[PDB]
Amino acid sequence: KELNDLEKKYNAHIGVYALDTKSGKEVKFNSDKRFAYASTSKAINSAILLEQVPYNKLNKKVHINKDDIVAYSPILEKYVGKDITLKALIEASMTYSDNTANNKIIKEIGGIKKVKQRLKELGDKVTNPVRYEIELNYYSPKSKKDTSTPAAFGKTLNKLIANGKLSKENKKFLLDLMLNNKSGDTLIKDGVPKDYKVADKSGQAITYASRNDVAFVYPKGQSEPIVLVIFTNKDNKSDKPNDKLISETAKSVMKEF
Repeated sequence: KELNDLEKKYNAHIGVYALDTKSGKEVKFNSDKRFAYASTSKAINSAILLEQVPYNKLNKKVHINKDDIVAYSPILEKYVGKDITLKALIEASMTYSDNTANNKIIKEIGGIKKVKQRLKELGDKVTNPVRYEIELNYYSPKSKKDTSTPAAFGKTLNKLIANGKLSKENKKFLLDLMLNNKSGDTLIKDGVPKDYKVADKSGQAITYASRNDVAFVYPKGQSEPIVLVIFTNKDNKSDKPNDKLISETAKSVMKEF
């Protein structure tokens, strides 16, 4: 199905970047247009931390206090005045989209500044982390804060995870969380053939029906993943998104591989 047609149909804006890491083939569609990445950035903060902490050291503990807590922290809110391992922080951020877990992960890396530094080293000059959760969700089409483009984001994911510096164990670990997340079943996972394995992290900003999914898709009989970034938004601040957009975009895109 044409991507223009899905835009028309859903009255939405679609940004896609897909890369078959076996061949290098790319599918692009508004791949240089900026979009709020929302929670799909949990995948990137989680990988950046895993580049600096070996799997056997994930049992290291960090103290959580009252000041750490931000809205929507299903797991971390039970940890006030307690310590958690780095392993459980990543589990909480990835499976439950715990916002306190993500912020603490950022602090462990060293703060946004350091996250930004790492993106520049990978050659990503586009992804622009500015705020922590939850303010990073207050997207404004007139501001570059906390946005990236489908292209810049997907290249970064490729470089961090599909072909980066993680150990095999840290890679399995992060990918298992993405494979088992149920929050992304109506998204890319809903659109690909049943043959395909899907490791994703979804996201949703507060404004402009900003609705996203990023994934490592493994087609039947292929061990190298296809990296797939799908960002979408609408013209109005109070618009509600339709997950089917993403299911339908994934389905179309998969047709080229």
